[PDB]
Amino acid sequence: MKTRKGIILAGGSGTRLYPVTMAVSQQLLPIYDKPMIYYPLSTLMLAGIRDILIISTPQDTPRFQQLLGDGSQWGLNLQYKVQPSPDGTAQAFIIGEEFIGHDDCALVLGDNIFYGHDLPKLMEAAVNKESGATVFAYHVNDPERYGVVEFDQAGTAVSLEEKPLQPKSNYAVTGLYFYDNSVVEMAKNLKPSARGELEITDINRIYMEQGRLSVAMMGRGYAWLDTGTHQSLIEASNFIATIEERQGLKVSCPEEIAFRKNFINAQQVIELAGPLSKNDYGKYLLKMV
Amino acid sequence: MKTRKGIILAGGSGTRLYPVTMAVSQQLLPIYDKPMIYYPLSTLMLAGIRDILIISTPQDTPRFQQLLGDGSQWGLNLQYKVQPSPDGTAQAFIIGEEFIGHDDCALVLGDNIFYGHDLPKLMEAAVNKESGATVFAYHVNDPERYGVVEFDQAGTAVSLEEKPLQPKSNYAVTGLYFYDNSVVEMAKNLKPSARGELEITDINRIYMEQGRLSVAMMGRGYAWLDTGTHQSLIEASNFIATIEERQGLKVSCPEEIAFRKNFINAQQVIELAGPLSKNDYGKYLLKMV
Amino acid sequence: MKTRKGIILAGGSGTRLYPVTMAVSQQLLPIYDKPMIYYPLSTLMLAGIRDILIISTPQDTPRFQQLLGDGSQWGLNLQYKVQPSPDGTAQAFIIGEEFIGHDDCALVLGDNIFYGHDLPKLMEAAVNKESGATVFAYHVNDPERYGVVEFDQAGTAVSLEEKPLQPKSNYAVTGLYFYDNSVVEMAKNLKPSARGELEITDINRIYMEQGRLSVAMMGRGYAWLDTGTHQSLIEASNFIATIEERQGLKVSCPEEIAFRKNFINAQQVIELAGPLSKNDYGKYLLKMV
Amino acid sequence: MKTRKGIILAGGSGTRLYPVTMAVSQQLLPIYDKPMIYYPLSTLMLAGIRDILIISTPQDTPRFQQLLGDGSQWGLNLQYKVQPSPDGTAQAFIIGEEFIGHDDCALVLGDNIFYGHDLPKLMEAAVNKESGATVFAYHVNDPERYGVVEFDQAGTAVSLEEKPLQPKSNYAVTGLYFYDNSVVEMAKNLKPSARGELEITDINRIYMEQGRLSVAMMGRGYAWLDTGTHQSLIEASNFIATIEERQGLKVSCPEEIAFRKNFINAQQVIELAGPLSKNDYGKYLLKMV
Ligand SMILES: Cc1cn([C@H]2C[C@H](O)[C@@H](COP(=O)(O)OP(=O)(O)OP(=O)(O)O)O2)c(=O)[nH]c1=O
Ligand SMILES: Cc1cn([C@H]2C[C@H](O)[C@@H](COP(=O)(O)OP(=O)(O)OP(=O)(O)O)O2)c(=O)[nH]c1=O
Ligand SMILES: Cc1cn([C@H]2C[C@H](O)[C@@H](COP(=O)(O)OP(=O)(O)OP(=O)(O)O)O2)c(=O)[nH]c1=O
Ligand SMILES: Cc1cn([C@H]2C[C@H](O)[C@@H](COP(=O)(O)OP(=O)(O)OP(=O)(O)O)O2)c(=O)[nH]c1=O
Ligand SMILES: Cc1cn([C@H]2C[C@H](O)[C@@H](COP(=O)(O)OP(=O)(O)OP(=O)(O)O)O2)c(=O)[nH]c1=O
Ligand SMILES: Cc1cn([C@H]2C[C@H](O)[C@@H](COP(=O)(O)OP(=O)(O)OP(=O)(O)O)O2)c(=O)[nH]c1=O
Ligand SMILES: Cc1cn([C@H]2C[C@H](O)[C@@H](COP(=O)(O)OP(=O)(O)OP(=O)(O)O)O2)c(=O)[nH]c1=O
Ligand SMILES: Cc1cn([C@H]2C[C@H](O)[C@@H](COP(=O)(O)OP(=O)(O)OP(=O)(O)O)O2)c(=O)[nH]c1=O
Repeated sequence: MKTRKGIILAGGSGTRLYPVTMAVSQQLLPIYDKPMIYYPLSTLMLAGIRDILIISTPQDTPRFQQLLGDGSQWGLNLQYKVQPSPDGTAQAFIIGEEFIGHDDCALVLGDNIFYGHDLPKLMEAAVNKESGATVFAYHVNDPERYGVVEFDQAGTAVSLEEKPLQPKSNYAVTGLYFYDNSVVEMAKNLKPSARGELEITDINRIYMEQGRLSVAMMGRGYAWLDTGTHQSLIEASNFIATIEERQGLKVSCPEEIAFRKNFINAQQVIELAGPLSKNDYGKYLLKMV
Repeated sequence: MKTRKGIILAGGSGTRLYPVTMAVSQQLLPIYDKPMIYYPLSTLMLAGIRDILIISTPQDTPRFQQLLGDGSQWGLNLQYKVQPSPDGTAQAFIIGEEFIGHDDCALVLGDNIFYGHDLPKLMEAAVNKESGATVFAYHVNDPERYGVVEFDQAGTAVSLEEKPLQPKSNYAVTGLYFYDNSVVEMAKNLKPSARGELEITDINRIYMEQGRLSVAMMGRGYAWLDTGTHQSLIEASNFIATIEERQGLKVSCPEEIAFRKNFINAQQVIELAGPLSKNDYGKYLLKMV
Repeated sequence: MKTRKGIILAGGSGTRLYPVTMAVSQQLLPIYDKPMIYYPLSTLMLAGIRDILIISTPQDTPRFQQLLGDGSQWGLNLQYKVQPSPDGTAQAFIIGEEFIGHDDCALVLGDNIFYGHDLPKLMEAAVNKESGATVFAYHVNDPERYGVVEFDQAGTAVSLEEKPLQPKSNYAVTGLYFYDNSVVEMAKNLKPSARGELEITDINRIYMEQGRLSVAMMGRGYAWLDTGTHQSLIEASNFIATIEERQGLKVSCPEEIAFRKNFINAQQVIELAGPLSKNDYGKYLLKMV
Repeated sequence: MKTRKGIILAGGSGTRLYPVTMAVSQQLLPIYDKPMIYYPLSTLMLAGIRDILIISTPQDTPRFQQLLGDGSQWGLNLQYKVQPSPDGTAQAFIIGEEFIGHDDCALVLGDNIFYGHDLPKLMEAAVNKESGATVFAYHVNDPERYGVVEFDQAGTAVSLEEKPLQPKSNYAVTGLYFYDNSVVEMAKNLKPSARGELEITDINRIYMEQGRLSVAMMGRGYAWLDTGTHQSLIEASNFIATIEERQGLKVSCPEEIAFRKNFINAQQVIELAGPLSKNDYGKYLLKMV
């Protein structure tokens, strides 16, 4: 079963970014030339995933709904569900249980930006996996802040620890995950962690203890950025800016990926571009077709 | 009469930043570690202006309201009014006619960021002017995009042109203006320009024609940035970031300015800083007191 | 024959960066934490090319020499030759005629920075080509500034134009080229272009006309930057900085690449890293081993 | 006696920037669009100082000499003297003793960038002081790395400590200093510090113990940047870039300051611009006149 459903966890508190995130959701913040949520959404789209459930806070869910709509304009089927309280990323599978049904589902954090040659290829391997789960390991400078994966001599993943005091490696689990349908039952039975939250890491550990976790390496050639701090938020923006300025191509443009993957055709693009042709984004879409 | 009233024009369509401004108000977009509106707000605070009316769109006006409230926490008196449609910047004085009354009133654009040694001294001079109006002239690289002020050989402001195809100089009129009570009567009788908008420049031309306009020069030693383009918004953030990182001091932090100007006491600061201590912002205010 | 020889063209007038290039060679300018030449040098190292000739101006050639020496510390064999005057990039093969001999030879511009997942795999394919030549096509925002490659409806490279007034496409030819021995004979018989310079593009057109040119596409997933302008040089540095900061890994560090490719052992690394431990650079290599 | 002599200490080791500073002096590195040394030189020029002694290493002194010449082109009188070994900034007065004679002299570190409205004014006060010394205090985030100044209740400087473990404040002494002629005798008798170097800080302490030190406050409105680390070097570049891009005015352009201060007239500017008009710097100079 190809993973055809996905979830974007665009809620949270964003205390690290106050007061910036006091009146503006972290996932609505701009990462250079477009709202942050366009990045994780693009990643799902590039995986061939069109049916997406967007989860956010009670106050912000309607805003992402106003920004994205039902997604038909990009040939997508977007749905929205509120997460009452930020009680853990794993809760996404409890909230989106109905949305998932008996199918497989991907989950990507709303503030995660993925960029790199052959990124679609790497995900497709996970999209096609008949069962189990697929997570990605990425070398970072401060692994303690993330879910760290320990590898043995042969280079095989053996354990996972959420924000360990002493990381057993510098490889963090990224915020993009692909699960089979058994994820829902795991989430429903998960107990609050040591930090009072239902962590996705605990789900990844269950898949691993059952020998069903594939820890796909995401090399240094790829870019995996986070936007939880003032510093990182601006670093990611400069990053994307350098790339787009040089290439004359936008990174993660929903309209462009929709067109290139045939979710919509040229006429639709032209119709969308027209009313926006007055600005650069519109001109970008027109040049594309 | 010392100017004690100010108006922050925080609306507009903001079509140039599309799509970042599709889900979040431009004046709420972050400039490194704080909402864009904190900057022009700080400018008025530094000018001694505490009674401030915030005008935004019908959709966003309530958002600024939820973010800032009546402003009493910073020893300010904030009021809010909606601008049905972006009919023009000069329309701010018609909308705020009741708020202004018979008093003098300053106007600052919600996306204007001012910074430089003696800035307070600069505004102070314009704030104490008995009558007339005061605008500032800043040397910019792209004059065509703003109100341009031409000078005669003696170096005296002789004319003002809104977005001239052939700028008569590289000095633009910034978005910080100090007017006397007569400004209300002018805006009320203003006729829409060729572009169907009530131009603030027209107001300024009227003051000039009446020999009541002081065009204060704002030297290159000062920094004046607006966020018209994605590229400019990110440079604005890098600018503020380098400064703050280096000095270990924040730029345009309302809580700090309210405190250093004795608008509020150390106890009020500690209370407002409590929820914001998850990051440097709140810890900063704590150390400040 | 596996391409084992490479030439790094590190000269030129560099008049566009004036005055930064008035006292220091452009290829010695820093890109965040290391000299610009370390990047193209790393590209050749990653392509398996260890015998490298560095061509620069009569003034700078000796400077690269003092910086890198014979390159044996990185398990390389570096040679140096002077380019009297910047008569053209294709002149590299006349100057390096003795160095090349009867072998194949790669050419990379001293100011070219390549980065991306599978980059080594990309070059590997061109390095193992029996005969012919291999260049790469990259989508850029300003094609007019480089050799442009046009494609027919079937998507096949049909022509090459040096700095066309009317680019036939947005794909530029990067400064990394893989040629067979016949390149020497071509450059020797090349006549200066309209701008009085021996164009590398002419060489490439000759390979195309002989049906021996492979135009490999270099996707948007890859990053290709040159330092033609002050603005580009700084974006290049921010790009590398964000990446290194995030991964806790360095981009194009010769010592590291020489080590991971077994060009040198851990003992050689420790020795070269000793003097460089006053900053992250040397400490990095230490932790690496 | 108006301070009419100055010294630029453009030597040092720059170990923190290896290998960037292995073949390129730190003061030759680019700070966006021009070599680092243009900044401290500009500061001296803005102080009305034309007779300047440039001190550097034995290998780099001739390079600054090749970049600047005798300075007659900018209406200056530049001299050069080598500092055999980086034995301390205070040694600058031993090396330049002959250059100083019986006159007053300013000293600015070669990697110090000063920017801010009314910066010339602040220096002129020090330039006119009949005797004693003038140093500047600046609020920084990491004072331990600099010479820290302690102030009492009234806000009067009382002590100075070079790189104290526990700074008595967050105010660092900048790298710009103005001394009367007694500085030479102090330097000749200075004993190596606790770190085996003749520190300028010890000279500042002697002036203070004699009640002849003026610690001029340099507020947050000013920008004082250092370029000793990879991070700071790029932060300063982005800073200057944002300013120049917005204003269309260059920060610290020797040719421009020379013209504006009448060291040279328009004809000279035109003659200098002509041969450089092909690049942006030349066009900048032409637009200026
Ligand atoms: C936990 C948790 C996170 N998030 C999503 C939001 C984020 O994009 C992503 C990770 O952000 P996180 O930074 O780990 O949580 P946060 O957004 O509240 O930031 P802070 O720690 O400063 O308070 O996960 C939720 O939507 N719901 C949750 O219950
Ligand atoms: C290995 C290695 C690669 N590179 C750069 C070259 C390429 O542009 C980019 C990616 O090439 P690759 O390394 O092969 O891509 P990767 O994602 O597989 O990296 P890894 O599995 O080792 O984490 O990394 C270096 O600069 N230094 C190195 O030591
Ligand atoms: C016109 C107009 C502008 N603005 C404020 C919004 C901005 O902060 C400030 C800047 O002037 P403008 O730049 O013209 O504001 P804008 O958003 O209309 O420009 P654009 O759509 O091209 O991006 O003026 C209003 O609030 N109301 C108005 O009627
Ligand atoms: C004039 C002039 C100033 N400066 C920098 C030095 C100071 O840090 C900063 C401000 O000092 P001043 O220039 O004298 O202050 P200003 O902003 O009033 O100058 P102006 O009226 O010409 O706009 O400008 C230059 O770099 N080049 C110049 O040609
Ligand atoms: C032409 C020519 C270029 N170059 C190398 C230098 C650069 O790294 C690379 C880039 O191509 P160019 O950009 O044309 O090099 P350039 O320095 O002549 O360009 P400009 O003066 O406008 O800044 O080519 C030479 O070494 N020798 C040459 O004869
Ligand atoms: C195509 C396409 C890719 N991507 C980003 C996603 C990946 O991180 C990165 C590279 O994945 P891929 O695009 O599939 O690798 P590529 O460089 O070969 O693509 P192309 O041949 O079209 O140049 O590009 C977009 O954001 N938008 C797009 O329209
Ligand atoms: C000490 C000392 C510094 N310097 C000048 C060079 C610098 O611009 C300035 C301060 O730089 P410093 O950073 O304090 O010394 P440095 O340039 O050797 O850098 P590092 O500590 O990483 O080795 O003083 C000298 O020229 N001679 C000296 O004897
Ligand atoms: C004080 C104070 C100033 N400012 C900004 C406003 C001005 O653009 C800039 C400089 O105004 P001024 O503060 O008066 O300039 P200054 O160099 O004298 O600062 P100080 O003596 O306090 O160190 O600082 C703030 O943002 N917050 C503050 O709390």
